[PDB]
Amino acid sequence: AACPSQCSCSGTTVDCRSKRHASVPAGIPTNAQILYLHDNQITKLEPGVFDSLINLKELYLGSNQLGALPVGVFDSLTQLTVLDLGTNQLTVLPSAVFDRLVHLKELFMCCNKLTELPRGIERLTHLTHLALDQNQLKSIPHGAFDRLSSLTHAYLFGNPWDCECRDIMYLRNWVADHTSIAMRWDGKAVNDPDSAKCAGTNTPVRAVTEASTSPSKCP
Ligand SMILES: CC(=O)N[C@@H]1[C@@H](O)[C@H](O[C@@H]2O[C@H](CO)[C@H](O)[C@H](O)[C@H]2O[C@@H]2O[C@@H](C)[C@@H](O)[C@@H](O)[C@@H]2O)[C@@H](CO)O[C@@H]1O
Repeated sequence: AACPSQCSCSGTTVDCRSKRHASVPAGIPTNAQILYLHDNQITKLEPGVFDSLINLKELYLGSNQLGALPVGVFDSLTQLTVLDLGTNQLTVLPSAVFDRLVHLKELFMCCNKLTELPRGIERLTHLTHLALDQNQLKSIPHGAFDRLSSLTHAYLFGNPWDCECRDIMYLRNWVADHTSIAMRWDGKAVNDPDSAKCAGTNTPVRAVTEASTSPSKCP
């Protein structure tokens, strides 16, 4: 199998994990279906880097040093079912970055510096797994999970949820109403609807009473 240096390839799998890559390898085989780039030292993605990988189904970019995604970086990846961006340095994502990714089933974004739910995620109707843990989220916009009707795993822990602000009630009610899909991480997925906790009080978000919140406490 054609294969870049410091990767191992078999079939349509290109495995470049844990090989000290400082950049995405050149010449990634265009027939690739699974691409492991996780646990490297990749500090950026060049615009258009994945444009040729039209058959790609799974892309793992976790545990790198990414601070941004190029506009349209995943647009060619219409067959993509798994995307892992966890453990990077992402702050804000391009608004349209998920617009062509309706086939996506698993989207992992823990352990970044996200302060809002990225735009577009609410339209990814096929998601079964969505990981937002250990970011800087304070709330979830009203209705944002309403069409994610296939979800089985939602990771929301490790965020400083602002339980004083009335905007938290959407998430409060959502967690309360979907207890079976709220997951914590004990080195594995463990169902725990108390795992999303209020900033400061470290009380469960789902237990928050409407009356304890206020629409005047929403910076
Ligand atoms: C290629 C691959 O499978 N990578 C996985 C990676 O996604 C895992 O990260 C965990 O993902 C889940 C969602 O499925 C939760 O978001 C976990 O919090 C997350 O783990 C976090 O990152 C890892 C690297 C550790 O630091 C962990 O302690 C954090 O909570 C990891 C889990 O080990 O396996 C992979 O590398």
